[PDB]
Amino acid sequence: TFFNPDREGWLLKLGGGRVKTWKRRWFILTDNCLYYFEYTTDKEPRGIIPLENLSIREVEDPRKPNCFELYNPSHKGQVIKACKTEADGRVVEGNHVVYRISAPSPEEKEEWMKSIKASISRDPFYDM
Repeated sequence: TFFNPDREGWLLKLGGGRVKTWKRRWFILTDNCLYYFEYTTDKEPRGIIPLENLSIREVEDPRKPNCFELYNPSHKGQVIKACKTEADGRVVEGNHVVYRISAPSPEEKEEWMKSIKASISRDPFYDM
């Protein structure tokens, strides 16, 4: 799956739960999904966030620079389809309405946003 990726790189991801903490993950954009790994050479992704139907927007954050958000525009407060692993082996659906992401630089933010937008638009099943 991870052959011929559209982009890879480090991003920070804000965790979707009650306290919410930032975690540094290695992301791979491929097959119109964002896969993320704890460490770059990990065999198994920690999660997958399919991009189909999603949109992207810039946001400003109090603590993290170079941020954007993925969200589902079709319905407000709609949960984003996604899946992750837990250390005990559970494979669970995500519970995010938004994914806030911080890129390592303004340049990388622009590159990631452009790559994500292009991937969403190339999907032949986009907006259906």
